[PDB]
Amino acid sequence: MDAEYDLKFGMNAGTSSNEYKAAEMFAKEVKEKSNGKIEISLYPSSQLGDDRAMLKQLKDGALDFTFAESARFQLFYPEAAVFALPYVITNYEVAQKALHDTAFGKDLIQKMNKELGLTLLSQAYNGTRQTTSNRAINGIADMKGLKLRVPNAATNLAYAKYVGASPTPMAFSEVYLALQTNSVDGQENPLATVQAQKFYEVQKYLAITNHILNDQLYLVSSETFADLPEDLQKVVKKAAQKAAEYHTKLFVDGEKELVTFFEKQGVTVTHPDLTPFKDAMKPYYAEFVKQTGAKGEEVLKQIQAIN
Ligand SMILES: CC(=O)N[C@H]1[C@H]([C@H](O)[C@H](O)CO)O[C@](O)(C(=O)O)C[C@@H]1O
Repeated sequence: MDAEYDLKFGMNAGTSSNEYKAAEMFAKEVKEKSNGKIEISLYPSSQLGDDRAMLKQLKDGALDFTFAESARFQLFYPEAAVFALPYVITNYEVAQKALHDTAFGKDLIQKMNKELGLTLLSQAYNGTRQTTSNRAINGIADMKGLKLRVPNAATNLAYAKYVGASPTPMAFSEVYLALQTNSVDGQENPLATVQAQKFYEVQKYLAITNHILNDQLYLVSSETFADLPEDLQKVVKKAAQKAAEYHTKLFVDGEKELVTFFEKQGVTVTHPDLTPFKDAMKPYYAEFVKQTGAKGEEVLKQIQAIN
């Protein structure tokens, strides 16, 4: 009657987040549908490290499940930065097809398993990133000199650089206190994350910059997964796909309602003209291609071929 597999799921997201809620549904489904044989415990709030660290732990066996964006694999395969080049992926359906229907995406999935020890269970939408700050962003000119926190990720650094801001990389866990103490001026994250982390308590302004679309991959250690029998492998996979659908809904539904939530909290929302933002990224696309060469040019081609 005790569990036969005691598995662990680590995440940066906190206990108020859509990601945690969907992870909870995943653990419930797996426990139910395995008839008790699998129990998944959750380790949120970066208590095990950030997402780079948890990825390594899945490879080493010490952690069984985690989340990652397609774009995070730019750390290992630099052309994979295409997923997060600002304004390139314009909606979630493209993000699905970029990963699953392109030669490059399909090859990335195989390398994740053979080289990184990761098996992909499902993909979700994790929102489109927006920009909060302690002063109004009425146009790109207001970004100049803004001390903008970004995650430890080259594409986020590059958004900040190319719009004129002063980037400050730092881990997710440290942002609330950095905004509270105004050691940084702003940050950038999907709207649902601004809510979950209560960044609206320490940011008076929100700008709809739509600059980077985030997905979320449900990952399992390939070692852990291969040790499960085939019928429990199917359980885990079906549970991951159900959870991912719920995960996407949480974020889609929130993007219809969260701007007015923040206005009720007294945040001032702006909708700057995005053509100068998009223009400001054209040099960055040029530099991506210079750095990644033939490979980067081909992934950009495969992604443009998606309607
Ligand atoms: C799966 C995951 O860990 N996502 C985290 C991402 C990625 O680390 C980053 O976008 C680079 O891929 O950054 C955050 O948005 C952030 O620190 O602001 C928190 C979010 O939980």
